[PDB]
Amino acid sequence: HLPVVGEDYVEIPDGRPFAPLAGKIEVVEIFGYTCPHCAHFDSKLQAWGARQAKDVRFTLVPAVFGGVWDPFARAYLAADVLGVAKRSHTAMFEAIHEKGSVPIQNVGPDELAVFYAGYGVQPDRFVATFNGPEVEKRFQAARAYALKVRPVGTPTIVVNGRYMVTGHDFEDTLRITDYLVSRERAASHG
Repeated sequence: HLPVVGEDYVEIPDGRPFAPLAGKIEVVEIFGYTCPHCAHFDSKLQAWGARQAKDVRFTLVPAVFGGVWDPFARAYLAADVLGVAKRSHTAMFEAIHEKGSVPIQNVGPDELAVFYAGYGVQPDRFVATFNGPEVEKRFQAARAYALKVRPVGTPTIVVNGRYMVTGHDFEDTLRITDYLVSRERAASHG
């Protein structure tokens, strides 16, 4: 069936995209590294991302959900600022969920710096970035976006800051996203 509001997605009141659209259809995944669903979804999601037309802006937004989520949100953002998020993303999920080489509980900048040291990031630079203003800015933006979006858990797909997918499984999630992306695209033609 075609996705139905309240079953397959919900509309975010006064929703605003994570970044200005500028002709684009924004598809955000709110994820956490600590989330095993996110870990499991990522390969399917990345493949989907690579399949999209150029008018799709696919953006990861880490879940700033408090507790254990926050260090990893900050980890992601620091990695991204440092240009090593994309190359380390799967590895970070694997480190947490498969290898157990990065702990969820009480993880800090020194476990994280060691991790990113593997991607050519100087540990002092990792720490400076992790503790720094650019990351804090992005962290607040991610937090604000989660407050606006109001996801229940992760992964959560959000189209144009307006439609939050509520899929039953990864494939359904992507199918509903496809529907919403196509619908935004059609809406752009008038």
